[PDB]
Amino acid sequence: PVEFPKSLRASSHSSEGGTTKEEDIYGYELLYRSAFASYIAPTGAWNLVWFQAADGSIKQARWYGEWVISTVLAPGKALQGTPLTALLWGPQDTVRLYYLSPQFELQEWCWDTKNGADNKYDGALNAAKVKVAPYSKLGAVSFGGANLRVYYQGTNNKLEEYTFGGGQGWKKGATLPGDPLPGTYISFVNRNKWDANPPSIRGYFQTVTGSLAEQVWETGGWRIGQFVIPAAPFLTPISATVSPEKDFPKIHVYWLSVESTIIESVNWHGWKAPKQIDNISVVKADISATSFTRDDGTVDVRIYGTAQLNVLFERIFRYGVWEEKIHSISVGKEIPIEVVGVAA
Amino acid sequence: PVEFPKSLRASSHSSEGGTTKEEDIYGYELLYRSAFASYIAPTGAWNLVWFQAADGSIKQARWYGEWVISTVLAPGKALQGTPLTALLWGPQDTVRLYYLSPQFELQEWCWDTKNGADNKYDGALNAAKVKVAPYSKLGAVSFGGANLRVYYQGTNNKLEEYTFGGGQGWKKGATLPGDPLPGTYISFVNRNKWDANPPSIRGYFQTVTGSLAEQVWETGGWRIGQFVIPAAPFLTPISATVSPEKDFPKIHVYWLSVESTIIESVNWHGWKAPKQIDNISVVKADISATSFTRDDGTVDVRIYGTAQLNVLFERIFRYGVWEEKIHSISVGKEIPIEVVGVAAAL
Ligand SMILES: OC[C@H]1O[C@@H](O)[C@@H](O)[C@@H](O)[C@@H]1O
Ligand SMILES: OC[C@H]1O[C@@H](O)[C@@H](O)[C@@H](O)[C@@H]1O
Ligand SMILES: OC[C@H]1O[C@@H](O)[C@@H](O)[C@@H](O)[C@@H]1O
Ligand SMILES: OC[C@H]1O[C@H](O)[C@@H](O)[C@@H](O)[C@@H]1O
Repeated sequence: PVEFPKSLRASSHSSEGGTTKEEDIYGYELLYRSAFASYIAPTGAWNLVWFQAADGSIKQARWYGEWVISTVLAPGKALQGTPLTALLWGPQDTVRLYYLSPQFELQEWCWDTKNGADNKYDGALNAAKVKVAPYSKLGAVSFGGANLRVYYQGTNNKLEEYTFGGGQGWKKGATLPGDPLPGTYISFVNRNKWDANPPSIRGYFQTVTGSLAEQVWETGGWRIGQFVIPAAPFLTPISATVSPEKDFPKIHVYWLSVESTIIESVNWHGWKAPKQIDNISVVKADISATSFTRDDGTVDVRIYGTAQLNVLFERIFRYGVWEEKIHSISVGKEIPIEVVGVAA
Repeated sequence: PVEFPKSLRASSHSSEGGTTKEEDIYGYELLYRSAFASYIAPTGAWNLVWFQAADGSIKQARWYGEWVISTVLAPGKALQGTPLTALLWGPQDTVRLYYLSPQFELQEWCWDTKNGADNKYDGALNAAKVKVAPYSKLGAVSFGGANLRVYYQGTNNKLEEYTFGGGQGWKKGATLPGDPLPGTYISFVNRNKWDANPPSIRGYFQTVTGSLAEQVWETGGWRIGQFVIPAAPFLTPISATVSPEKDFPKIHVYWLSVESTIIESVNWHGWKAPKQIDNISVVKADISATSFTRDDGTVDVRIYGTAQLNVLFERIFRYGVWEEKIHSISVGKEIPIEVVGVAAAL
């Protein structure tokens, strides 16, 4: 078998006190510790998840009644270990996926379905040849329709913005405040609706001290916000999502605990205390959260990431509860392996 | 600060029972979880370590009284996250480093220094265009001088061999026995001297069951050996090294425990029970062991790898003891970060 810390739970079928003996899955055609991006339709009708296969291609898992896997970027196009982040607007007929080339330049993939078209193509951002820190992660928001903002870590470790819209093409945007940890995970959200202008932007990142911090764009420029987590694991995955609840933006910020369990902080008329959503240890690797507002007014959340041993999980918050059923989305060949909990 | 499990020690200066509050170093120009290859000279005089920088270049740390860092392969030559493995013979003037291209093909870097030469150049393996499983690790041995063997994981997850020597050029070699875990770490050693022929080859890997297993080559062919570890962490780093102690090959096999401490098992007139070499948790990432035999017949070991938070460590076994001082080798810009031991999620 493989050994796992006895005090930690490897799956939803682990013993209550930790792992004793169980079977878990290794999906070996998923890049180990793959990046993830995601977007659920604002109606909840379908879901998009993007990930990196073992061969370095970028693939898509689309849920529409069932999950269907496809390839969106051929092998050779993306850095092995690229970050990923996605945009969806129109309300839901225009998709952009951002990633890094093997030369650490911002790249863009475009998928347009307006009027029943199906165009998939390289975006104009590639022309700017924006070289980023090689360990940079990526975030992005959209507003007013096709006004786009891409966030990354520049070569001096500051967070940086690139902008698109208003007929200007891609241009360098703001340099953001704060002192970001080199290689920090980053996640940016727009608290206002996709077609509204101005946006209300928040970004989440880890600082050089290990704390988690918040970027705010609200009225007159970028500032550091009130969200402060004094201590978090080194290079902890971070992903945030926002959707309105009772006509007010509900931000969910997720990161990993020292046990690699998922911690959630909610902003909705103030920040609520961080809370562990479940006690199952995921692989310490990128996660991706998305959300929508049901027609009954409640906010659903989905989180994607890597579960033991190497599988794409889906965690579901629906009707006010995290479902005990944690799904797994197969992306290729798999082997089952026995796992035993071992003490120090 | 950053949070670290309170029950684990992050460094030599951690409290006796785990981490309380301390400062540790983030070397952010070392690729996080870099691969490592290494070779100490058979005389013990100097050391070579290879690693991947954050920008994807392959760099070299050379010790000869002091550590000196140089760049051997520019960005673009190697896959981001490439495995690495090295050969040294001549007895000690001919170096090879194996890595993967960004298209998952075997590549070879050569460094020849015989007769005072100083030549770095691409090897002929590149032209063979050998596609491997994208998560393949790499091992290699040399014998009879320049008879070379490169070990990798093929697309069907079997371990595979490529051969060089006898004027034949690079050719496909054996398919090895056993059922390897996809992406397993691998480490191959030659128990016989660099100029001897035949070799006595051992390889260490993780199987589909999670156990650790051993490849054996002797005259007659390949077989699965008697070294068996029934359970190990999933995708545990593995590195082995061999050198003669009192004229008999002493194999040291290293892997990580669930606490990410280094476990050692020695073969020398039989296998000895696995034993933790120290209780400091390294980053769960590639390690690299090397060894040499002193004039008195005793065997020194060096282990390289990633220590918290992201630093290149050197652990030293010298004159029969692991030295308490665990060294760090700076490879670029660094920031110190406070680390606090935490017992629960919140
Ligand atoms: O129509 C294609 C264009 O769409 C815009 O929204 C941006 O994504 C451009 O970079 C892209 O070239
Ligand atoms: O002389 C150069 C040659 O050296 C041999 O040992 C091998 O490494 C070859 O691949 C290389 O081309
Ligand atoms: O002769 C075969 C045996 O040789 C010894 O050196 C060890 O490596 C054993 O594990 C192996 O099975
Ligand atoms: O207006 C800025 C303010 O907006 C929201 O309330 C949250 O994102 C806060 O953390 C932030 O300080």
